[PDB]
Amino acid sequence: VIAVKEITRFKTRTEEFSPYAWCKRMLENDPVSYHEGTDTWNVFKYEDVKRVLSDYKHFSSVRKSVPEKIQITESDPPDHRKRRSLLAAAFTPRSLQNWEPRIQEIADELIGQMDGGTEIDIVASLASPLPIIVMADLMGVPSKDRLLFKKWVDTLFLPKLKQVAAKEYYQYLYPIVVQKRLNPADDIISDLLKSEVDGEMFTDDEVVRTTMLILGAGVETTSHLLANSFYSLLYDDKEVYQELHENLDLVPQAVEEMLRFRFNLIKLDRTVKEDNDLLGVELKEGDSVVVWMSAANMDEEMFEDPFTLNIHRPNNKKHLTFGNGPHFCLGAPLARLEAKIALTAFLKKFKHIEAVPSFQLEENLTDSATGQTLTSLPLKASR
Ligand code: HEM
Repeated sequence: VIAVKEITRFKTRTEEFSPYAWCKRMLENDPVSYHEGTDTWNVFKYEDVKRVLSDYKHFSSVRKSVPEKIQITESDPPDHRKRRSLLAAAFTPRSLQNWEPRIQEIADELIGQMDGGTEIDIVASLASPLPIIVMADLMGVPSKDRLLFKKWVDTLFLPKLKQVAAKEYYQYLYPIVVQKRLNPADDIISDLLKSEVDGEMFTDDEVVRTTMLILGAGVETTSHLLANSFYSLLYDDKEVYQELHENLDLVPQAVEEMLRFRFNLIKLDRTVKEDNDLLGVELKEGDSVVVWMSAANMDEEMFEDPFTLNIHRPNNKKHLTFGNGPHFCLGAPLARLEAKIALTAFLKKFKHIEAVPSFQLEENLTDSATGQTLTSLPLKASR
């Protein structure tokens, strides 16, 4: 995969975490931008990004070791639609409905273990554990084996140790999969075993591997959102916290704004499949495209005062952090839900938060698939 850093040439981790300067420059000076080093055409404007992602005919997701029945992301029509549906049966609204109380409890539990005398590391205490545990419980891992699950997860999805983890994971999970085919429950594994689209169904092996792709998709990213939300409430605009506390009805909207403004730096790759000029330039088959959804989320043509955090900007929900078109994130309702709940619960308990002057950002960022991610975020909370 094309690495962010090669295109960006950022001196600091902090700048990759808060790239507002660069995004403005690219949006205004070089919106459709060839990068020789990576031989990559780089797309920044909302309208263009939106249209590249929607126009799969011309911008294919087929890449330039995984049973293609479960290769959803790296597939075009007509295959993609069927591969998506087999999974989507495990993420119905009903299931989100059902999952809320379970997710509620997991959150309460974790907020419980935070007091507010000592400094809290939100990352270790909430950002990382919540989605992992939620997946664990939502899939069908029993409560006691959670720590073992985290262990395989951290190893596999937080950047030979993995070889081991995979196998333990696989042989831990395969039995359970086999068990649940026989004795269904209300969970993802069970949902996925009953999934049938145009006759096709999942093999047990495919269900197991599907759970790995799910975790692959939805732990790093949700966790990044969470850590980042908190970073924002500490550093970006300190009034927001107090605003949210007094009116919890606003937390969803604030989540969209963290998705818009604070999920840096996310991109996607496509490959040109049929020659075209949709970006006002002729691209040819095999040309690689990279769309910078973080930048598009800061395009003034779409969002007013885009370089300011504003949770009341009425169109924040139109951000492209979850992509756009056929591949639009299947787990967005879940990620949104987890964050709503995680944030509400914490707001409901603590009244104020505060930064810690020792803590330096540079020292607590590492490379992730979505540009710099927080290793720890220490704060102090009251109540
Ligand atoms: C903040 C959290 C998340 C973000 C920012 C995020 C972002 C994205 C993005 C940008 C894509 C599009 C990839 C592409 O167009 O090639 C995507 C696809 C996907 N996401 Fe997520 N995602 C998140 C959470 C989740 C979760 C929690 C799950 C599952 C539990 C999930 C499952 C998927 C799947 C299955 C796809 C493939 C969709 C397809 O190709 O049909 N995501 N996500």
